[PDB]
Amino acid sequence: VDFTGYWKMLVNENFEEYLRALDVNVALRKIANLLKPDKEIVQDGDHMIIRTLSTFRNYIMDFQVGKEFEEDLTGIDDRKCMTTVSWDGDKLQCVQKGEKEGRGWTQWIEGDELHLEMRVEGVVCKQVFKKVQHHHH
Ligand SMILES: COCC1CCN(Cc2nc(C(c3ccccc3)c3ccccc3)no2)CC1
Repeated sequence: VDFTGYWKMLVNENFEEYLRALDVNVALRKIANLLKPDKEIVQDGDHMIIRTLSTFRNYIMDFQVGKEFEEDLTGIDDRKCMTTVSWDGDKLQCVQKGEKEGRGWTQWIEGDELHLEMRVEGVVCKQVFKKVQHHHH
């Protein structure tokens, strides 16, 4: 599997409850739920860069698959986690060890769709991105 490309959000399902479960305050939940970030991904051997890009902010994950790293979620839910991203067959599985139980995500591809399930405390948010070709800085 190769996740490299540029991807545009098509749906974002149950995002509000996900953020509610991270204890994000009601006003930021409103701001956050309006954002439709693109995903720019470069898979370079086991080195993955995943840029979640929006006007409100860019969130950059830059990691080595299988190697735990310290993830600074300040500005999201104001936490830090020790995160590990691992291959689970054709799926990318992330566990974010920290204050919240069961926090992570799973990413996979179906045709020209990038699929992203985000999880915390038994709450699930599902996003789907379509692969696009128009790139502007
Ligand atoms: C492979 O992608 C992994 C994903 C898993 C989820 N995190 C955290 C997350 N931030 C957000 C949004 C967000 C949530 C809360 C506060 C501010 C922003 C967001 C939107 C646009 C750019 C950056 C962030 N929504 O979710 C981002 C990377």
